[PDB]
Amino acid sequence: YEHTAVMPNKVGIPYKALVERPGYAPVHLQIQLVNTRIIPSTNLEYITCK
Amino acid sequence: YEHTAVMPNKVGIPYKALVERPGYAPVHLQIQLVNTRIIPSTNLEYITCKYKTKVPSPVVKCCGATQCTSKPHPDYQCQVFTGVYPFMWGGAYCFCDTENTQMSEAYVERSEECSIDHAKAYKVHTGTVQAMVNITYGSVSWRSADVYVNGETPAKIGDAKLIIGPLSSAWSPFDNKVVVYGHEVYNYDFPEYGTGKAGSFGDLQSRTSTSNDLYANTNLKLQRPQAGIVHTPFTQAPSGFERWKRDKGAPLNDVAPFGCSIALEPLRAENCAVGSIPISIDIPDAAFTRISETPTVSDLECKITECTYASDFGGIATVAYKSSKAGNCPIHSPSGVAVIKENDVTLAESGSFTFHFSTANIHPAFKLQVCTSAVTCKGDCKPPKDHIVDYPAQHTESFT
Repeated sequence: YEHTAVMPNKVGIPYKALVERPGYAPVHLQIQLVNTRIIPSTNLEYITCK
Repeated sequence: YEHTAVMPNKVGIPYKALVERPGYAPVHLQIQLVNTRIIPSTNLEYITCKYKTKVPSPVVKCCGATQCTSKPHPDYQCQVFTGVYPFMWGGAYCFCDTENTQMSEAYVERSEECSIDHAKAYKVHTGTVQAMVNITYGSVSWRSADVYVNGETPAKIGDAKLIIGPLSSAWSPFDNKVVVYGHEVYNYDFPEYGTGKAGSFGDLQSRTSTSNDLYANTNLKLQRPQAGIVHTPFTQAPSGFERWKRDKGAPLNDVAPFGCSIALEPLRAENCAVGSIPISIDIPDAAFTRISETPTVSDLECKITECTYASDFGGIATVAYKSSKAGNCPIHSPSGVAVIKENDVTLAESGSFTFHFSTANIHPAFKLQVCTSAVTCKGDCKPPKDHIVDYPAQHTESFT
């Protein structure tokens, strides 16, 4: 029942998929990607200022 | 109504057949062959074990020879020796220098471990297989009785008389020749009593533990003690019981075919799931319900709702029960396609009650006999995802 699901990247809205496990009662999802904060890999190269 | 039934040999799962006696209400079975312990015919041929060169203390004649004799001890190796000067606590003690004679003698004897830690050979014949068959029968709901396989033995334990086998699957997982060790059983071509080459298995070969006589081909060869000192060089192969514990073969409860387990107990080979057993029962007629007392269920309808194409009882199906009276109704699929968890279903006046089952064909077109009312529960099933746990309830694979 490991519910794979392709899923649109969009933040503020749930994605209420449905678990179709053969044998027991299905269960809904409610997957709301409340945030997509990224944090790339970076390097402080130099501060500048006046 | 003596319900003959061919029946697959497989241990841990009921076989809920249905008694179709013409005239009275049918009754379900629940035949679970909880065990298939075998206990072939055998013979204790010889215990073996590792020797112990329990040396008798050598003679030392100081000036002249001491001829040895071949005493009847097992593998009584004895060899006279001269040319010693035996240092014993005061330097030497025998005042001669070549006439100093030393007679070494050593025989083989069962270890103390031979009584307890010992391999054990057997000539193994076929014997007669057994089972603690539970039937939670009908409305009887219980009997857990030990039975046989030979096809005329009843066992009137409970109320039902039941005749089993003979099974068609005569594979004794034991070979003809077997060695046995504590619990690990080896279907080994042990050489024989009386012959075993030294170092090889059965260098010591005692009939039993008590048996003072034995066969000890250990290649025990005494050598002369060194440089005029008292001791007994015994040059000998460490036992073929020493090896056979760390250069052995694997156990039959780890290499057998067709699904068996083993015990150093009556020498059974439990739970050997193979083939079928022609089983036949004589039910007590008192346990029957007459036909005019169970509800007639016809004008019904059956349909799957979520069929699981699987082993565990994942298949389900509502049934639009259309009864006449209200009560119980034993159920079964006379086709072996579908195996059902429920033997019996309770009924109000023409309600509906789902049951559980399991199948192997994508389109399960199996009849369902709801207490003398047949119905096709046609439909379609879904494969599962999660297959790593013990053995199935389906056991009905065929062309699909």
